[PDB]
Amino acid sequence: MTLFTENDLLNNSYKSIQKSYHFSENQAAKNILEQAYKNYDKNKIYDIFLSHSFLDARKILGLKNYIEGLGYSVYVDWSKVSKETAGILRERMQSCKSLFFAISENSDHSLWMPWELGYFDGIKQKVAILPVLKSDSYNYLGLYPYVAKGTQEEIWIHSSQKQYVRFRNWLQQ
Amino acid sequence: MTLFTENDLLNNSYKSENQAAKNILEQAYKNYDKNKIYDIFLSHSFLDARKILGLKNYIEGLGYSVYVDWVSKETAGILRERMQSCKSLFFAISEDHSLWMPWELGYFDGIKQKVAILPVLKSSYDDSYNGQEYLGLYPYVAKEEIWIHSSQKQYVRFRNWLQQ
Repeated sequence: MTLFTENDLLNNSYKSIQKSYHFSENQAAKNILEQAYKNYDKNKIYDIFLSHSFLDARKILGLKNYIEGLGYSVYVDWSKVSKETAGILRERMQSCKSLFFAISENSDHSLWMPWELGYFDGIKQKVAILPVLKSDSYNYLGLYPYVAKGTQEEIWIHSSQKQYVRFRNWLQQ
Repeated sequence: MTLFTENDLLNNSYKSENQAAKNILEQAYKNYDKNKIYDIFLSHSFLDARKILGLKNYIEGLGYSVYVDWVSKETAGILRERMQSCKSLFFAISEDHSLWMPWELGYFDGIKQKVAILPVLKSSYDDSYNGQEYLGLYPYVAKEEIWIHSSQKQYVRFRNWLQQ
């Protein structure tokens, strides 16, 4: 098994956005993710609430595309700490079965990160950290298990490199 | 109605050296009742052991149970375990913030949905607290009865707040 690459996510972005210019490629992916925010369905039951540290909007998109092409629902968390946006996060985290917080080597933490990781642990108890390496063992980012990749690929939840289980079986526990 | 002043805590501490307050709070931690439903989980940042025990005695003096807090997977299991025994979480902070504070507020928000902030100012003459970032995310505590404030003019008794 292996972990996600910044190469993997950026190439997956070009499955839905153009490969012209960094400025345009950026502006494009932000429109898809804003659209997904406006298209959140209160009556849907999403598999993964996808939260992230600061990442390229292209890389967020390519991560959303990668997980959906694997057969899972993804709501992408899309700026300060308000009573108002705390309410939106509650309603939309309750709409999800699990939470992945993605981190890159350039950004391990975020302003909202520990509150969401704490809140979703309280309501659904299924929280996993998503490591995004630049190039199966990853050691608050050590408080929860981590996500890895496995004729078709699958998502694996790791208490360690030794202890893995299918995401489908990890939700059922 | 006023906010808790640091002198108020140091006063109620005299009833019971910070190393002396540590041993009392350590005994209070060591003597944790599994079958008891505490009223308040007291979480605290930037308050010495003396000012903590003073806050504990003041709350218990008004008649409310208090279990006082005291980075690893093992400890987060104790936090979850002890937090589940309380009805509400009071977070006490003095006039930088702890790395654990947003997590605890959020977790207790998920399991019991009753989180309040307890500012410890050096002097308070009003029932008003405008806190920023996470300290403005939940209602705050003011003080005899403990009152919970969604806003300055929006106040409700602590016993009402629990049943509500």
